[PDB]
Amino acid sequence: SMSYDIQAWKKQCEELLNLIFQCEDSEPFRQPVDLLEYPDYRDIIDTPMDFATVRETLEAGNYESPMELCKDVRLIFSNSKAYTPSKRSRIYSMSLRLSAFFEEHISSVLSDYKSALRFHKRNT
Ligand SMILES: CC(=O)NCc1c(Cl)cccc1Cl
Repeated sequence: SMSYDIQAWKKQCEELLNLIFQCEDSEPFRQPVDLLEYPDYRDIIDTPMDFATVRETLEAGNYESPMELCKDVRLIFSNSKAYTPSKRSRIYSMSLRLSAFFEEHISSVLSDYKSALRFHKRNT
């Protein structure tokens, strides 16, 4: 049950996504870039990602671990850095702040999960 629960990350990620949706800094990243509206986005970005898509992937059970979820979130930020590379851009600054917030909060989720894995493997 509760110590080393290998499923506890799911609720922890739901809670973190809730915080992220509350942040004004997430506003550009909540929904997919409108590919019909914004022409050259696909010329630049191979794999779009956004927080609504991550939140639905989680709700759907399609992440095997919090590291898979983290990979998709990191793609949100790497896509922004590629599309909006200037340190002068306020959008760049938003992405930087929100990335730092995410990386701060996800740290403990991943470490806790990996510790759970190691314990269960050791005692299996
Ligand atoms: C999510 C993201 O990279 N948005 C940047 C953007 C802005 Cl600010 C304005 C028009 C189109 C785009 Cl794609």
